[PDB]
Amino acid sequence: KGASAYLNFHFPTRDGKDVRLVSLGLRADDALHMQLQEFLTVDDKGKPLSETAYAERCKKLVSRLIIKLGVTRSEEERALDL
Amino acid sequence: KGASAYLNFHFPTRDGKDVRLVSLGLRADDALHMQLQEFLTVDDKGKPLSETAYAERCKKLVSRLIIKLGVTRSEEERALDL
Repeated sequence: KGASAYLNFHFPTRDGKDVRLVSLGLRADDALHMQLQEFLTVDDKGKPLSETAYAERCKKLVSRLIIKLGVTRSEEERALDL
Repeated sequence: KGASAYLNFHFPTRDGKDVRLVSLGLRADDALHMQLQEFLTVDDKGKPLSETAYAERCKKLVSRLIIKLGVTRSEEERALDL
């Protein structure tokens, strides 16, 4: 029951449209998520952002993202040295 | 059993470190994921990337990301008009 907000990461595709790479559900119990939600909705005066200010802030987020490729351990490597 | 690759999105935090916002598991059955994996590992000659080339490509990804905030429908709104 009820709705929630999502942070979606889109990337341009060869057909000139885009594709949604990953989605992040912003849980109300997560102070990071709510800081993100507030940042992308409200202008630190209560006032909902103009689409311009929203698009600017989305861009500003992007500009500070860091992308890292990570490989997890295999079960063989993670097994306890027993 | 076995390992897998992940695409991690980090963001800088007020303590001057960072936090991992979202992680994307790159499934071997997903041609998008494998195109991403190849892009971040290999230099279209077979040759594994230098850390420099890797960091450059990570940045290039970031530069073309589009972030959108999306709200899903509540159960009340999504209910069938029955």
